[PDB]
Amino acid sequence: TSGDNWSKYQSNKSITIGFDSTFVPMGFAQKDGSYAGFDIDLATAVFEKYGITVNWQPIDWDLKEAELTKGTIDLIWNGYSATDERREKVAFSNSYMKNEQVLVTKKSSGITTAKDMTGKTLGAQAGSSGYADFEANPEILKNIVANKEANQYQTFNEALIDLKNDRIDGLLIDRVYANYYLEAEGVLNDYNVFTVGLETEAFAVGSRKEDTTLVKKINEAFSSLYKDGKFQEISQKWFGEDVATK
Ligand SMILES: N[C@@H](Cc1c[nH]c[nH+]1)C(=O)O
Repeated sequence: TSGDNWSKYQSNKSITIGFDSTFVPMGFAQKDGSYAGFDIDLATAVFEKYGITVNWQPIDWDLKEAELTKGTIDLIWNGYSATDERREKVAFSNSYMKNEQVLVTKKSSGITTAKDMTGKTLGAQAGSSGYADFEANPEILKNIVANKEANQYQTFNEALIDLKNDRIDGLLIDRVYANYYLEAEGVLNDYNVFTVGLETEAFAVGSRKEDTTLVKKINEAFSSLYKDGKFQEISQKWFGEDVATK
């Protein structure tokens, strides 16, 4: 099939992967500007099995579908939540990690439950699966937060600066990000982090629907990495635990 480009990636020994370069701990710009993270390590190890080098392309998370469809990237791999809505537009690998959407509030707010966001200001990442679930499940938060809206941000880092500065009262965000970020910045004990009854997510790798062979190759590589020690090594490095879905 024309859009099944595996043979091209294999012969060029290259594939382009798009990511939000602030999304810790999955794929992010480090203190020296180089990219690191769980997905950086995992994708590198996957494509190593085929002698393929990854070309990492930071993207605007708002534009990820457009960049994939237009061919400027070949995969979305960056804590990319595999949702039903997204399955209408892209194909997914098998999922490799669970995730949950949480609220983050300052401890000084005293807010540890969604109902105490009544009349309070919520923020979200504009292009996130979390924001999509905020709109799709309005009984959870949208109906009760100020203006029945979320302040929208391109990146969670900006949203978190706004939370720190009382510009928003709560932030809807991936738990993996919140846990890593707050620990890295030394401020775990300044914030509450809690689920609010959204259903769990899983992360997977997104491709163009027609790239069916590529998806199989990612899945086959996962099978090797689970038993060769590498998945566990990467998991321990970034999470201090085994996040394998088994
Ligand atoms: N998991 C969320 C948030 C995110 C991942 N990378 C950047 N933002 C999503 O898939 O939209």
